[PDB]
Amino acid sequence: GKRILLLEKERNLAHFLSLELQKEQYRVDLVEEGQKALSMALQTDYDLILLNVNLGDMMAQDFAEKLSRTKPASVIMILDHWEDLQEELEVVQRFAVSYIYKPVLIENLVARISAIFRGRDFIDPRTYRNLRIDVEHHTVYRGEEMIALTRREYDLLATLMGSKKVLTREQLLESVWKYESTETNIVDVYIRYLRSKLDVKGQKSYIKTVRGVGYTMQEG
Repeated sequence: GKRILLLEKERNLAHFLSLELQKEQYRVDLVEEGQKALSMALQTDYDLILLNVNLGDMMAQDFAEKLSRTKPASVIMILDHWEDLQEELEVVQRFAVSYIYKPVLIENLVARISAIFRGRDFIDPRTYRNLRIDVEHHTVYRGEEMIALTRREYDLLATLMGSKKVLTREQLLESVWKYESTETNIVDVYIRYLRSKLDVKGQKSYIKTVRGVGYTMQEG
C-alpha cells in the first residue's frame, strides 16, 4: 500500500532495505541520484522519502527545499552515521520528520516507519488571524503568501488550532508524535520552528507560552 522513495549511498544497505521494506508490503522505489529522486517526488506522492544527509549530487536540505515549493508537508526521514547527522542536526530537524542512526537495525526502522505512518493518517478550523489552512492539501497561507510548513510544523499547528484549551507539552507530544512512544523538549524545538514560519516582526506571535501550563494559539 504505502509508497517509499529510497536513496541510500551504501549499495548493499540500499538493496537490503529495499527488500526488507517490501516484506512489510510497502512499495519501494530505489533511486541513486538526488536529481532523479526529486523528479519522482514531484510527480508521485510518496508516503515516506528515506535519504542520507548528502544525496551525492545535492544535500538533503536542498532536495527538501525544492520539493517544498509544491509539496511543503512532504514526509522525509534521514538515515545516516551519527557524525554526519550531528554535523547537520539543526538543519535536519527543520526539514525531516525523523532521523535514525547507522548502523540501522531493521526491526527498529520498520517499527519507526509504522508509527510515523499511523501518526500522519490519524491527523489526516480553516482560519486564524491572517492564516488560511487547506486541510486537504496540507498547506497554509498567511495572506496571499504560502507558508511552507513542514509536516511536523503543520501537525503542530493543526493540534494547537483544533483545541480550545491550552495544551501541555505532553499532550502536544502525544498528538504530533503519536505512536512513537517521552521527551517533551522536542515540543519546544518545533514551537520555535513554527513561530519562525508564522510570526511577523512587530505583531504578537501566533503562539503564546502559557505560564505553568503549555502552549496555545495567540490573537493579534
